[PDB]
Amino acid sequence: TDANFYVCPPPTGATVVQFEQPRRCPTRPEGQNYTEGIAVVFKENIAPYKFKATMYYKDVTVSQVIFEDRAPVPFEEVIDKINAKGVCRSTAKYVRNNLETTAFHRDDHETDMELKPANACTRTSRGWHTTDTTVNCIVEEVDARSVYPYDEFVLATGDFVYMSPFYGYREGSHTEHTSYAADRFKQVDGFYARDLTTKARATAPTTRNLLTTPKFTVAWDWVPKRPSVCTMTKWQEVDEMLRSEYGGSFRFSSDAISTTFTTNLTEYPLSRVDLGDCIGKDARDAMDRIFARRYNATHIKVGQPQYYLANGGFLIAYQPLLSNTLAELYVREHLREQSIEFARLQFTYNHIQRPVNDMLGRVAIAWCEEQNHELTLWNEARKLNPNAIASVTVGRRVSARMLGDVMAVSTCVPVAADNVIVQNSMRISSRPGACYSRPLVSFRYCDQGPLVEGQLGENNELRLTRDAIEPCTVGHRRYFTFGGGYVYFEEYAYSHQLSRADITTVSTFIDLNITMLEDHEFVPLEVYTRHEIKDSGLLDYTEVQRRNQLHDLRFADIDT
Amino acid sequence: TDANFYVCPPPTGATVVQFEQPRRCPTRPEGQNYTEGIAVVFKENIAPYKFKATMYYKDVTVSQVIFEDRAPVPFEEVIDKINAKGVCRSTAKYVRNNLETTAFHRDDHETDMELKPANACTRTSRGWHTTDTTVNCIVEEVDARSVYPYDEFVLATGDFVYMSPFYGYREGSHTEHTSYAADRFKQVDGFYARDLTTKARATAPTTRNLLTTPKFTVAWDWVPKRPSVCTMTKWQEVDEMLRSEYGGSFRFSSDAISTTFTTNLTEYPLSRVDLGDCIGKDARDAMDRIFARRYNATHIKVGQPQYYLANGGFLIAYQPLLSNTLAELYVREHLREQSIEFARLQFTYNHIQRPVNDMLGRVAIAWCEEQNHELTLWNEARKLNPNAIASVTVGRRVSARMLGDVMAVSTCVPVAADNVIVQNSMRISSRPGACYSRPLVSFRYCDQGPLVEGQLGENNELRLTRDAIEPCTVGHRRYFTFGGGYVYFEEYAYSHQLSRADITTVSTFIDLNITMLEDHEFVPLEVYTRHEIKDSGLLDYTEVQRRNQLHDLRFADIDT
Amino acid sequence: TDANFYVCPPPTGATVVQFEQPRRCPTRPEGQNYTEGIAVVFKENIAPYKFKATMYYKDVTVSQVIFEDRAPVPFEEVIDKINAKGVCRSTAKYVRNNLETTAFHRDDHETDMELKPANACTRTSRGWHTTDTTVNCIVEEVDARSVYPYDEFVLATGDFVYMSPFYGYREGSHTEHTSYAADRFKQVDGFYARDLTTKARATAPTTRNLLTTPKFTVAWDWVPKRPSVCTMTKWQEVDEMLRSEYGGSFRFSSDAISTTFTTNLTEYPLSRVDLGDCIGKDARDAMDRIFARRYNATHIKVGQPQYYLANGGFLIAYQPLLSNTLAELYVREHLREQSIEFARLQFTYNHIQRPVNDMLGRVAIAWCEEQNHELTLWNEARKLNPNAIASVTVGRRVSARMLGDVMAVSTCVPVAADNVIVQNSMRISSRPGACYSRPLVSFRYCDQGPLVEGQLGENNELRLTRDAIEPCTVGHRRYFTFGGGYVYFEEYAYSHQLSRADITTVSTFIDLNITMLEDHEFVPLEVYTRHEIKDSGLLDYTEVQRRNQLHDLRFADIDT
Ligand SMILES: *[C@@H]1O[C@H](CO)[C@@H](O[C@@H]2O[C@H](CO)[C@@H](O[C@@H]3O[C@H](CO)[C@@H](O)[C@H](O)[C@@H]3O)[C@H](O)[C@H]2NC(C)=O)[C@H](O)[C@H]1NC(C)=O
Ligand SMILES: *[C@@H]1O[C@H](CO)[C@@H](O[C@@H]2O[C@H](CO)[C@@H](O[C@@H]3O[C@H](CO)[C@@H](O)[C@H](O)[C@@H]3O)[C@H](O)[C@H]2NC(C)=O)[C@H](O)[C@H]1NC(C)=O
Ligand SMILES: *[C@@H]1O[C@H](CO)[C@@H](O[C@@H]2O[C@H](CO)[C@@H](O[C@@H]3O[C@H](CO)[C@@H](O)[C@H](O)[C@@H]3O)[C@H](O)[C@H]2NC(C)=O)[C@H](O)[C@H]1NC(C)=O
Ligand SMILES: *[C@@H]1O[C@H](CO)[C@@H](O[C@@H]2O[C@H](CO)[C@@H](O)[C@H](O)[C@H]2NC(C)=O)[C@H](O)[C@H]1NC(C)=O
Ligand SMILES: *[C@@H]1O[C@H](CO)[C@@H](O[C@@H]2O[C@H](CO)[C@@H](O)[C@H](O)[C@H]2NC(C)=O)[C@H](O)[C@H]1NC(C)=O
Ligand SMILES: *[C@@H]1O[C@H](CO)[C@@H](O[C@@H]2O[C@H](CO)[C@@H](O)[C@H](O)[C@H]2NC(C)=O)[C@H](O)[C@H]1NC(C)=O
Ligand SMILES: *[C@@H]1O[C@H](CO)[C@@H](O)[C@H](O)[C@H]1NC(C)=O
Ligand SMILES: *[C@@H]1O[C@H](CO)[C@@H](O)[C@H](O)[C@H]1NC(C)=O
Ligand SMILES: *[C@@H]1O[C@H](CO)[C@@H](O)[C@H](O)[C@H]1NC(C)=O
Ligand SMILES: *[C@@H]1O[C@H](CO)[C@@H](O)[C@H](O)[C@H]1NC(C)=O
Ligand SMILES: *[C@@H]1O[C@H](CO)[C@@H](O)[C@H](O)[C@H]1NC(C)=O
Ligand SMILES: *[C@@H]1O[C@H](CO)[C@@H](O)[C@H](O)[C@H]1NC(C)=O
Repeated sequence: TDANFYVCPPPTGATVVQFEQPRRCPTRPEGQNYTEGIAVVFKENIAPYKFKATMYYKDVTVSQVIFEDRAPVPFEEVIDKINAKGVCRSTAKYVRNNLETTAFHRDDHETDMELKPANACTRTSRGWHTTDTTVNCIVEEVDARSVYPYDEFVLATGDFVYMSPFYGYREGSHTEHTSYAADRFKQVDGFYARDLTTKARATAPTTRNLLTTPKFTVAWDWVPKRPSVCTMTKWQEVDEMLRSEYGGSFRFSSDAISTTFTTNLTEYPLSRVDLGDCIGKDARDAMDRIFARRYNATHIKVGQPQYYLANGGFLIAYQPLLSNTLAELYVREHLREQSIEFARLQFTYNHIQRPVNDMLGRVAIAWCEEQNHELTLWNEARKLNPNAIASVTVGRRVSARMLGDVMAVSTCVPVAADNVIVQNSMRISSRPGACYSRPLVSFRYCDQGPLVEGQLGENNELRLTRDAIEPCTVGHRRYFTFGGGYVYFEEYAYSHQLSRADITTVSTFIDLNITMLEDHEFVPLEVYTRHEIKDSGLLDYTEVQRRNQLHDLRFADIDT
Repeated sequence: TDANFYVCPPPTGATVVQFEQPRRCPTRPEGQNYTEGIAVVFKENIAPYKFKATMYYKDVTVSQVIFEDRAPVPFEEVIDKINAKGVCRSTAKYVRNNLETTAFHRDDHETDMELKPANACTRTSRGWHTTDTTVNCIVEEVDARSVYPYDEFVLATGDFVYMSPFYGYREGSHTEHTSYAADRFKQVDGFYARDLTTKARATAPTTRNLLTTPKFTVAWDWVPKRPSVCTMTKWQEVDEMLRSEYGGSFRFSSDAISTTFTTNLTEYPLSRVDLGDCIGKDARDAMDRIFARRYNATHIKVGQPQYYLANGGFLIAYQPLLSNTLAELYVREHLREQSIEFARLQFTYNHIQRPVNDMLGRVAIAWCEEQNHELTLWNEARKLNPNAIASVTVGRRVSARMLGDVMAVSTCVPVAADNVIVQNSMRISSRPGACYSRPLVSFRYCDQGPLVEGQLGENNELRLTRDAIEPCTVGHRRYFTFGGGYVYFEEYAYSHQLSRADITTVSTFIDLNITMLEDHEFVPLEVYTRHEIKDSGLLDYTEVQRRNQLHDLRFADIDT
Repeated sequence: TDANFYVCPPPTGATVVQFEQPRRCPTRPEGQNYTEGIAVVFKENIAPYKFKATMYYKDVTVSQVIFEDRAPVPFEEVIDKINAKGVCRSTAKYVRNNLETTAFHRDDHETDMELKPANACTRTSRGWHTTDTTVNCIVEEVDARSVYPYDEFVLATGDFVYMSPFYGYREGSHTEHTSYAADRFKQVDGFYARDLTTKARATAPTTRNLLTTPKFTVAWDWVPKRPSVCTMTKWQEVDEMLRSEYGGSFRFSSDAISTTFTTNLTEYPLSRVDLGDCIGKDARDAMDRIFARRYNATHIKVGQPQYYLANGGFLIAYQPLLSNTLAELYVREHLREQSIEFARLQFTYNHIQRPVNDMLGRVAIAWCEEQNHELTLWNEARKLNPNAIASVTVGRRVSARMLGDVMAVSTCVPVAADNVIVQNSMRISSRPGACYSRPLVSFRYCDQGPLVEGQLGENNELRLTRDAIEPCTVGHRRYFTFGGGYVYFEEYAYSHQLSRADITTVSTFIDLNITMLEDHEFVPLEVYTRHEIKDSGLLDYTEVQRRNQLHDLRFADIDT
């Protein structure tokens, strides 16, 4: 099948997903009162409120012989020139040398400028502009999001707006927080919106909020208030979890969680709050579902479900258990002492608790050791190729990059293969011997959209920048993934296209039945006379670690 | 033990091995009619036909003050001058400025040139040449291979010959395909071959084929026709496979396959073809072998073996099964409804099928999750060090590099440690402060062969190019693997050799009993006065990610 | 919790830890007699003798317009000027032009110089010096270590001293080995030590040894002799090990060992030496502990413990076992042949041994396959980030680097977060457009210690060199780990600090519930006019593999 191509834009940081790090596993099993049981960890219900905002700004530039800046759009212009007439004021106000100054579009007098779409293809971020000195008025319907505090919201651009999205002068608004004074905010009633693409005007009115930042103006529809919801959300249904008591604090460890939770040895009184009814059915029902799936025929339930507030804000709805084999030991000792309630007999018999502590202790330590093995390997992989790691973790193709020690993540735009065309030659005509490293591509986001240039990335990815150039060599032979197959190139010229089934795939880790042959180093004779480099394929880790050494030597030759 | 050294040449791409990529694992178990069973996936019997070909070409060059090219050897020269007299014509024909031109050897008149071996050590690719203007006639007995279509064959050099290896004017040849006209091909009958190493005219004649390409001439013995064989070959014996029905198509998943197969819900009528007897014994016998190994005491066979043609060309000889615990559920419900044949009772009871769908669903999803986890880690490792990844996958030391999105593979020549000698110093006398990074070595492929220079690579690998230079520091202390031990160097000078047992080994992932001590930086005093860089060992990933940053800054200083 | 920071100094190589490499797993199970049993592998008791030595040297330099070298401190100066008066001789003797020459401190006459601590903060390696021409007398109480041979000891600087630490003229000394003549060594009796920090002086005298090297003088207290101890030390308690006989040699394989051991098919007569009692209690007791933990209810002991001397110096105290299911097969055949002693019945019935050979064979091969998969991934990770890999392997934060094919290991100095202060801006004032890549930090090892400059590393690591510069862009937004949270920077200026819980954590490998949004590329307009690079975050693997390509192209433009 012809897989769809993807054009991943660089994330701006609106969504920064941090990723876990290794732990200090115990050298020997020291935690006392070890036990096994089911658990349903609940995360703080952040309640992400997503809405579509609208930014307004004007890019000012100077063409002398140098100075370029961005300015916001005043409220009267948004509500009258843009909202009603669908045009932008030619002039704009900015600051130069700490002095306010007025700007004129292409040294022309004040006139109205019509806003037109930035791209013909349909996109979530519609976008508009007046120009393709220069004062380009820009309007963009970017996305936005808020969280449980609802005190601030982040736009798609990544900049944070220090004001509640529900803020407003109407009743029931989030007036409790606003970092900007009244002169920088305004709310309009009976506001009618009109899409600049169609210009048909809204059918009914809806109050709209407006905010002016030092660099741009923002606006968004004002919803009254999202009704309250349960403060806890099921994060992960732990199929197997072990509780360990050490240092006056419980320690919950599991195989699929990759993290140890610490509590205070006391159950949270969930019955004293309304959450006892919300989580009372979300956790208890899940507990029985997990128990009836694999523990009904091998374990026995011990006591009622226990809720613990772990460090970091997580709530664990633990359910202690014990294997049937261990149950026989407890009942036998109970009969011996009697010469049944496992909730009380648990941990009472020290001679019975000591062996299980080591048995479960090794398992807990084993998980910690292997988890650290995967975490460190996974962490290094993130720094290597965050796109592949981010895509597999989120379950879908996604764009990502390292913003220091945290990962910024943002969805990619899929484009059908019918609109992607690979150029017949990757040789650059403006620089002999310095042609591109990957095939060039020309595509369009949609059938009616224009043809935008680009470059072929890794795993059907499309890059908007054709900057992947290299001192291109002689004897070049490379295969690049293109759709549901590969595009073969030779001597930096398109040779032909082949399907995915035309190449021997080593699918299983071990496949030693390869019909190999001793390759002969048939290199062109120009390598000995013209002294031009020969093809070496994608650089090896030791090669990049070696090429940079030559670079340092080259710099040394210059410093000398 | 003194392990053998290896000299891995760069593969030319004759054998390209694409490698699996991650999948879209289901978020929840949605596939219906889940079941467990044995399976023997069959790949199309490509039938690789390997034979030794022989290339003939002449390297033409000009000595003005510039122009070099390769030309083929005409047929009359191969069959008369080279085959009988064992000599090459001094003159050759090429093309310049779109005009055919003749070339003379060292501006001398036409004469006969004897072909001599290119190397003394016995190698599979024997090779011969006349010279060590200049017209060097070359003859090489490179390897070749063909596949199922038999319409083309690839030489060891990597270039493809668009003609069937069995092609010829004789009866029973593969005349159905040939991309070259009759003027470029010729077949000789009663041809006698004589090895230029011994001039031993053949004792028994064998017809020989000949082809002339735009760059070189090829020749090879013509075999009549390889007899037909079974069209399917056992690719992998799946010890545990799960079949899932979804979207009107089955889905076969396993733990060791790392790939999901899709079919058309209908068994291929294998009994209608001769393959029913070939696979009827190769698959059925393997099915019983796997079942009698681990499933005889815990599972029961359900129905006869089922053959399905999966997407991509694979044929899966599935054998549905079910655990004995699940069998009790089916028979119990059968007796309830009756108030036996599991092939008909399977999937009939929805209440019994629902829990197993979730049970096996997690297992299927678990395999997909971990497989994707390993695939990306493995794929990232391939781009890091394909030699180690290619060697472990194929089960033997192997050369490899990435030709874009596909990996080229070729064997390595093993050389005994007795013939490898490490130089007593890595300091370069032609460049102060810029000495090599790894030890230099001098070796010979054969005991009687000449001593060829080289450099020490990673894991006893021998590199023919001594280009691993770096700005060499002071206070250098490094260990390099050499044979069955290590070669210790100090201040870029050979210090001594130590065995593998002379260094503390971390054989178990976790080994915290290391007798460490707080190292003190006893850097030489010349670092503060001479300002020379101090030893830093092999560059850390963050260091290579930091050193390049300095390069751009250095370039910025130049662009200023 | 606010984790502690760490300042990791570069290891000098005093402790080198080689790490296992991939193996040649069998293609099919060929080993005969595969059995399953417990084992306790013993390593040679290296007996690391750690002691604190003391180096004495003087750094000589010339201030003309160039010549610098290090010289040792004579014995009379150490025992009289430094030991008694606590001062160093201003003059020193060095070699120049192959001629001994005298050096004076700052072209002054002969005078006494007082030794003062190098750092006010308390450290294990105290250190002292006279100066902060120039003759700086230095005294450092570095660490040292010796091993089983006790013929040589290595200092914290990594330099080896070819003399036994127990060497001396007194009775019971290790006079059997000394690579330095009498003129380079001296032992003082009744020596009184006085700490230069407090000129306290000794109350109880202790003999002190002294040795002079070509570059420095060493001294250390002479202990009579460490009494002998058991020659074997428990290295790893194997919970599951399989023995396989092949090629006239046993082959031991396990899951957690990652290495196959080869023996000579004959048990070592441990009862003939005293080790039969030391290991007789250490191995047998451990064997019963492992057996009583998991194998008591499923396996049966076969024969007495067997000790084998494996290749590499390891001793394996194997204990053959067999599952109860296999026991029934043996006893059943025994009864059939009778028409019990498992030690003699084992391997006697070939028909019973053949199936178990394949069963255990796949398990042994499976471990070898997965172990090789992890080894290469782990080895490739070591070359990427040895610090993270070294820390997890040793169980604690540790400094490490690659000294070629071996890894150097050393500890790190922990510093509390209270003494670490992050600078409010990472912008370099001496180089516009080339500001640092990571936040700068100022800290002190202790409260009373001085404030030393530094840079923030990865995972709370503190680097002493502020050389992590890069061409700093615009639109920069990065998060760096700092203590128990993150430090957010924008436009290379300190914005604010946030806790670890303020960022969404992807803890479980699969977390697809991310409240993602399509980020919009809001880039400053100066990118189009000033042509200044935009923020790209930490370089991707494909980016470093691409940025370096531009470097070669840039050099090609210089070479042109
Ligand atoms: C486990 O129990 C301990 C002890 O009760 C908890 O620590 C306590 O946490 C409370 C808040 O829940 C802290 O109160 C606050 O502290 C500071 C002043 O220290 C101030 O911001 C507020 O006015 C308020 O009083 C309290 O100080 C703290 N006590 C101690 C001794 O640490 C801890 O949170 C519990 N942990 C879990 C995971 O439940
Ligand atoms: C599952 O069944 C479907 C439907 O029968 C199979 O798709 C069909 O595959 C045949 C070849 O086996 C296609 O016929 C060929 O198609 C093209 C024109 O479309 C042309 O090259 C030939 O003249 C020939 O007719 C057929 O079009 C195609 N039908 C559809 C609807 O896709 C499919 O291959 C089966 N898959 C498996 C894994 O068995
Ligand atoms: C397995 O058995 C073989 C054969 O007995 C052992 O090899 C032998 O090892 C001894 C030392 O234990 C070698 O003796 C020494 O050899 C050299 C001269 O070759 C010299 O240094 C000494 O004078 C001494 O004689 C002996 O040569 C060697 N024999 C052979 C045939 O290689 C082997 O060590 C045993 N392996 C294990 C793991 O126990
Ligand atoms: C392990 O659990 C036992 C049983 O719950 C704990 O012993 C009890 O501790 C409570 C206080 O936590 C006392 O009131 C009881 O008298 C103790 N005994 C019994 C029989 O309940 C024990 O403290 C736990 N061990 C550790 C190390 O935390
Ligand atoms: C799961 O398997 C059942 C049983 O084979 C399928 O239901 C039968 O489908 C056949 C045609 O394939 C019909 O003739 C039968 O009447 C169906 N019912 C029974 C009781 O046999 C069912 O379609 C499969 N489920 C899915 C989702 O594909
Ligand atoms: C597997 O073990 C059996 C039993 O120890 C070995 O068979 C014995 O071999 C010895 C010599 O090594 C003979 O003296 C005995 O007569 C053999 N039989 C018995 C019952 O002890 C057998 O050699 C081993 N197999 C392999 C392949 O090493
Ligand atoms: C759980 O086990 C009980 C006791 O054997 C049994 O009655 C019940 O049906 C089982 N439930 C499931 C869902 O298997
Ligand atoms: C190819 O596979 C077959 C089994 O299908 C096996 O017997 C043979 O050894 C394999 N070839 C190689 C070279 O490993
Ligand atoms: C398989 O199981 C059957 C039924 O118990 C038994 O008769 C037969 O011997 C078993 N075969 C093997 C190879 O274990
Ligand atoms: C060394 O190993 C022993 C067991 O053999 C253990 O008790 C000890 O703690 C270990 N030492 C260190 C420093 O980890
Ligand atoms: C080991 O098993 C035996 C036999 O069932 C039993 O008597 C003994 O108590 C068990 N020992 C332990 C420590 O579980
Ligand atoms: C978020 O999690 C809920 C269950 O808590 C699930 O129903 C929903 O599909 C998840 N969202 C996504 C986008 O996967």
